[PDB]
Amino acid sequence: AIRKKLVIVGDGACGKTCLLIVNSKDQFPEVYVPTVFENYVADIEVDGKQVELALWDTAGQEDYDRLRPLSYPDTDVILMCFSIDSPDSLENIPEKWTPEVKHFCPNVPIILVGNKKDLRNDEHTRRELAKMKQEPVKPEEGRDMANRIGAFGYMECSAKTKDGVREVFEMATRAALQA
Ligand SMILES: Nc1nc2c(ncn2[C@@H]2O[C@H](COP(=O)(O)OP(=O)(O)NP(=O)(O)O)[C@@H](O)[C@H]2O)c(=O)[nH]1
Ligand SMILES: [Mg+2]
Repeated sequence: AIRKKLVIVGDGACGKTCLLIVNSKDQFPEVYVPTVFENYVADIEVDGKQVELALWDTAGQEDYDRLRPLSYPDTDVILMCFSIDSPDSLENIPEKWTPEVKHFCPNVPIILVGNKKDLRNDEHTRRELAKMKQEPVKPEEGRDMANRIGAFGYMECSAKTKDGVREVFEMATRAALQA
Protein backbone atom coordinates (compact mmCIF):
# COMPACT_ATOMS: atom_id res chain seq x y z
CA ALA A 1 0.00 0.00 0.00
CA ILE A 2 1.00 3.64 -0.50
CA ARG A 3 1.76 5.55 2.72
CA LYS A 4 0.87 9.26 2.89
CA LYS A 5 0.54 11.84 5.66
CA LEU A 6 -2.35 14.32 5.98
CA VAL A 7 -2.39 17.29 8.39
CA ILE A 8 -5.53 19.31 9.23
CA VAL A 9 -5.30 22.98 10.31
CA GLY A 10 -7.63 25.92 10.81
CA ASP A 11 -9.29 28.16 13.39
CA GLY A 12 -10.18 26.83 16.82
CA ALA A 13 -13.66 25.21 16.89
CA CYS A 14 -14.08 25.14 13.09
CA GLY A 15 -14.65 21.35 13.26
CA LYS A 16 -11.29 19.69 12.53
CA THR A 17 -11.43 16.94 15.18
CA CYS A 18 -15.05 16.06 14.36
CA LEU A 19 -14.15 15.77 10.68
CA LEU A 20 -11.38 13.26 11.41
CA ILE A 21 -13.52 11.26 13.82
CA VAL A 22 -16.52 10.86 11.55
CA ASN A 23 -14.50 9.59 8.59
CA SER A 24 -12.43 7.21 10.74
CA LYS A 25 -14.78 5.57 13.24
CA ASP A 26 -18.11 3.73 13.34
CA GLN A 27 -18.96 4.81 16.90
CA PHE A 28 -18.35 8.26 18.40
CA PRO A 29 -18.47 7.99 22.22
CA GLU A 30 -18.98 11.02 24.45
CA VAL A 31 -15.53 12.24 25.22
CA TYR A 32 -14.51 15.68 24.01
CA VAL A 33 -10.96 15.65 22.68
CA PRO A 34 -9.14 18.82 21.61
CA THR A 35 -7.05 16.67 19.27
CA VAL A 36 -7.17 13.04 18.20
CA PHE A 37 -4.44 11.42 20.28
CA GLU A 38 -4.61 7.92 18.78
CA ASN A 39 -3.21 6.98 15.36
CA TYR A 40 -6.08 7.37 12.88
CA VAL A 41 -5.54 5.91 9.40
CA ALA A 42 -7.81 6.33 6.38
CA ASP A 43 -7.80 3.37 3.97
CA ILE A 44 -8.75 4.89 0.61
CA GLU A 45 -8.78 3.49 -2.94
CA VAL A 46 -7.95 5.79 -5.87
CA ASP A 47 -8.18 4.37 -9.42
CA GLY A 48 -7.22 0.89 -8.26
CA LYS A 49 -4.51 1.79 -5.74
CA GLN A 50 -4.69 1.31 -1.97
CA VAL A 51 -3.52 4.36 0.00
CA GLU A 52 -2.95 4.46 3.76
CA LEU A 53 -3.46 8.05 4.94
CA ALA A 54 -2.19 8.92 8.42
CA LEU A 55 -4.39 11.69 9.85
CA TRP A 56 -2.65 14.31 12.03
CA ASP A 57 -4.96 16.58 14.07
CA THR A 58 -3.76 20.02 15.22
CA ALA A 59 -4.99 22.65 17.64
CA GLY A 60 -6.51 25.80 16.18
CA GLN A 61 -6.20 28.10 19.20
CA GLU A 62 -3.29 30.52 19.09
CA ASP A 63 -1.76 29.41 22.40
CA TYR A 64 -0.83 26.23 20.55
CA ASP A 65 1.05 28.16 17.80
CA ARG A 66 4.50 27.49 19.26
CA LEU A 67 4.06 23.70 19.37
CA ARG A 68 1.94 23.14 16.25
CA PRO A 69 4.87 22.80 13.76
CA LEU A 70 5.90 19.51 15.38
CA SER A 71 3.02 18.07 13.34
CA TYR A 72 4.26 19.43 9.98
CA PRO A 73 7.34 17.30 8.96
CA ASP A 74 6.90 15.26 5.78
CA THR A 75 3.26 16.11 5.17
CA ASP A 76 1.85 14.97 1.82
CA VAL A 77 -1.47 16.85 1.86
CA ILE A 78 -3.01 19.63 3.97
CA LEU A 79 -6.67 20.02 4.86
CA MET A 80 -7.04 23.73 5.62
CA CYS A 81 -10.41 24.35 7.23
CA PHE A 82 -12.76 27.18 8.08
CA SER A 83 -16.37 27.02 9.26
CA ILE A 84 -19.25 28.13 7.03
CA ASP A 85 -20.88 29.51 10.21
CA SER A 86 -17.86 31.79 10.83
CA PRO A 87 -16.82 34.52 8.37
CA ASP A 88 -13.97 35.34 10.76
CA SER A 89 -12.50 31.85 10.30
CA LEU A 90 -12.44 32.37 6.53
CA GLU A 91 -10.56 35.66 6.96
CA ASN A 92 -7.85 33.79 8.88
CA ILE A 93 -7.24 31.48 5.91
CA PRO A 94 -5.07 33.98 3.95
CA GLU A 95 -3.89 35.83 7.06
CA LYS A 96 -2.69 32.94 9.24
CA TRP A 97 -3.13 29.40 7.94
CA THR A 98 -1.77 29.87 4.40
CA PRO A 99 1.58 31.50 5.29
CA GLU A 100 2.10 29.05 8.17
CA VAL A 101 1.47 25.91 6.12
CA LYS A 102 3.39 27.27 3.14
CA HIS A 103 6.43 27.89 5.36
CA PHE A 104 6.52 24.51 7.11
CA CYS A 105 5.05 22.45 4.21
CA PRO A 106 6.57 23.92 1.02
CA ASN A 107 4.87 22.78 -2.21
CA VAL A 108 2.48 20.50 -0.32
CA PRO A 109 -1.04 20.53 -1.83
CA ILE A 110 -3.78 22.29 0.15
CA ILE A 111 -7.45 21.33 0.03
CA LEU A 112 -9.49 24.23 1.36
CA VAL A 113 -12.47 22.83 3.31
CA GLY A 114 -15.62 24.67 4.38
CA ASN A 115 -16.90 22.77 7.41
CA LYS A 116 -20.34 22.84 9.07
CA LYS A 117 -22.15 23.12 5.73
CA ASP A 118 -25.35 22.11 7.56
CA LEU A 119 -25.29 25.48 9.32
CA ARG A 120 -25.62 27.56 6.14
CA ASN A 121 -29.43 27.37 6.30
CA ASP A 122 -29.74 26.84 10.07
CA GLU A 123 -32.09 29.36 11.67
CA HIS A 124 -30.12 29.75 14.93
CA THR A 125 -26.87 30.29 13.02
CA ARG A 126 -28.57 32.79 10.73
CA ARG A 127 -29.87 34.77 13.71
CA GLU A 128 -26.58 34.76 15.65
CA LEU A 129 -24.64 36.02 12.64
CA ALA A 130 -27.39 38.47 11.65
CA LYS A 131 -27.28 40.25 15.02
CA MET A 132 -23.70 41.33 14.21
CA LYS A 133 -24.56 42.12 10.56
CA GLN A 134 -22.93 38.93 9.24
CA GLU A 135 -24.13 35.87 7.34
CA PRO A 136 -22.81 32.37 6.59
CA VAL A 137 -20.03 31.97 4.05
CA LYS A 138 -21.23 31.49 0.48
CA PRO A 139 -19.79 28.74 -1.76
CA GLU A 140 -18.39 31.31 -4.22
CA GLU A 141 -16.44 32.90 -1.36
CA GLY A 142 -14.79 29.56 -0.60
CA ARG A 143 -13.99 29.07 -4.28
CA ASP A 144 -12.51 32.57 -4.58
CA MET A 145 -10.38 31.98 -1.49
CA ALA A 146 -9.04 28.66 -2.76
CA ASN A 147 -8.07 30.42 -6.01
CA ARG A 148 -6.45 33.29 -4.09
CA ILE A 149 -4.27 31.07 -1.87
CA GLY A 150 -3.18 28.58 -4.51
CA ALA A 151 -5.11 25.63 -3.15
CA PHE A 152 -5.59 22.49 -5.19
CA GLY A 153 -9.33 22.61 -4.53
CA TYR A 154 -12.24 23.80 -2.43
CA MET A 155 -14.80 21.44 -0.90
CA GLU A 156 -17.67 21.76 1.59
CA CYS A 157 -18.71 19.15 4.13
CA SER A 158 -20.63 18.60 7.35
CA ALA A 159 -19.28 16.29 10.03
CA LYS A 160 -22.76 16.49 11.61
CA THR A 161 -24.78 15.21 8.67
CA LYS A 162 -21.79 13.43 6.98
CA ASP A 163 -22.49 15.25 3.68
CA GLY A 164 -19.30 15.65 1.62
CA VAL A 165 -16.96 14.01 4.12
CA ARG A 166 -15.88 11.00 2.00
CA GLU A 167 -15.22 13.27 -0.89
CA VAL A 168 -12.87 15.49 1.12
CA PHE A 169 -10.66 12.56 2.08
CA GLU A 170 -10.79 10.99 -1.37
CA MET A 171 -9.74 14.30 -2.94
CA ALA A 172 -7.00 14.78 -0.32
CA THR A 173 -5.70 11.35 -1.31
CA ARG A 174 -5.69 12.27 -5.00
CA ALA A 175 -3.73 15.45 -4.27
CA ALA A 176 -1.25 13.58 -2.07
CA LEU A 177 -0.52 11.08 -4.85
CA GLN A 178 0.62 13.71 -7.37
CA ALA A 179 4.14 14.38 -6.02
N1 LIG B 1 -23.43 21.85 13.24
C1 LIG B 1 -22.19 21.34 13.19
N2 LIG B 1 -21.41 21.40 14.27
C2 LIG B 1 -20.20 20.84 14.07
C3 LIG B 1 -19.71 20.27 12.94
N3 LIG B 1 -18.41 19.82 13.13
C4 LIG B 1 -18.14 20.13 14.38
N4 LIG B 1 -19.19 20.76 15.00
C5 LIG B 1 -19.20 21.26 16.37
O1 LIG B 1 -18.28 22.33 16.44
C6 LIG B 1 -17.59 22.31 17.71
C7 LIG B 1 -16.11 22.30 17.44
O2 LIG B 1 -15.76 21.01 16.89
P1 LIG B 1 -14.29 20.46 16.95
O3 LIG B 1 -14.10 19.28 16.01
O4 LIG B 1 -14.04 20.11 18.36
O5 LIG B 1 -13.41 21.72 16.50
P2 LIG B 1 -11.79 21.84 16.37
O6 LIG B 1 -11.59 22.48 15.05
O7 LIG B 1 -11.22 20.46 16.31
N5 LIG B 1 -11.33 22.81 17.63
P3 LIG B 1 -9.70 22.93 18.13
O8 LIG B 1 -8.92 23.49 16.99
O9 LIG B 1 -9.65 23.80 19.39
O10 LIG B 1 -9.20 21.48 18.41
C8 LIG B 1 -18.16 21.12 18.49
O11 LIG B 1 -19.19 21.52 19.39
C9 LIG B 1 -18.73 20.22 17.39
O12 LIG B 1 -19.85 19.45 17.82
C10 LIG B 1 -20.56 20.21 11.77
O13 LIG B 1 -20.28 19.73 10.69
N6 LIG B 1 -21.79 20.80 12.00
MG1 LIG C 1 -9.81 19.71 17.80
